Amino acid sequence: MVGSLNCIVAVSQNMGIGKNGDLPWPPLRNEFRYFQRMTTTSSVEGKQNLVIMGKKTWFSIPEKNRPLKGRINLVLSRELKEPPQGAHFLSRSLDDALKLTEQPELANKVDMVWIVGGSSVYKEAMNHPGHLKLFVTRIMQDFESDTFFPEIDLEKYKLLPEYPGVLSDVQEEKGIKYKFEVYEKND
Ligand SMILES: NC(=O)c1ccc[n+]([C@@H]2O[C@H](COP(=O)([O-])OP(=O)(O)OC[C@H]3O[C@@H](n4cnc5c(N)ncnc54)[C@H](OP(=O)(O)O)[C@@H]3O)[C@@H](O)[C@H]2O)c1
Ligand SMILES: CCc1nc(N)nc(N)c1OCCCCOc1ccccc1CCc1nnn[nH]1
Ligand SMILES: [Cl-]
Ligand SMILES: [Cl-]
Ligand SMILES: [Cl-]
Repeated sequence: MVGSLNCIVAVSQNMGIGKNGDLPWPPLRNEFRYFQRMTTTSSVEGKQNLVIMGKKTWFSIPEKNRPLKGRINLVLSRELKEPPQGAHFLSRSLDDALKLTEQPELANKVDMVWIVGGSSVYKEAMNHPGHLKLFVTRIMQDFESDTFFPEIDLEKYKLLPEYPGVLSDVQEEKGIKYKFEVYEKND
């Protein structure tokens, strides 16, 4: 069937993830490469991963890069009547999106599911019962932000010391240090 359920996010020390429709920090090439590799790579031959994102996250991607290449793209919105141009799936909630992954059109095409933001998308996922992993890049600086990542409940999640294919040491680009973290729960 469909593979694992995952969130991926990059978060500043003040829990910020975005600012004026953009990232709060200047672009970090390798953080982007990690995001792309993690969400694109599929363990199952012939299948692609599904990325689920909110409407504002969709429109924050430059038009030339939509939809996200090599992945099935799904947008969450209650106001849009049809998937925006370049997208082919649109759901009213994360719960609806996950139910959509068991219909034939998605079931045998989708491996892993990756929630890629923004704030209210993460929130619905981290309430969702069941097996969930959070791939969290800790950007070790404050940045002025206007949208935030919900705090992790450490009574539900375990922080894994290492995760396969993920370096656990401090990264640094453009004067900005950060670390890749992986949390897991199984409600
Ligand atoms: N650092 C990171 O990892 C990261 C990741 C993603 C985005 N960002 C940045 O954060 C900002 C975009 O994120 P955002 O939080 O402001 O907006 P967003 O979550 O991407 O989009 C918000 C809209 O999407 C719909 N939506 C969101 N969650 C939903 C849910 N659970 N169920 C149904 N619909 C849902 C709603 O659309 P309707 O009003 O039409 O119903 C909502 O108004 C940008 O600045 C972006 O650059 C950062
Ligand atoms: C890399 C940031 C990030 N990192 C982690 N770990 N998780 C996330 N969910 C995450 O956000 C992804 C946001 C949706 C994909 O955004 C794309 C895709 C292609 C081109 C430009 C953008 C706009 C953001 C941007 N990235 N670099 N410059 N601009
Ligand atoms: Cl990408
Ligand atoms: Cl692949
Ligand atoms: Cl946290």
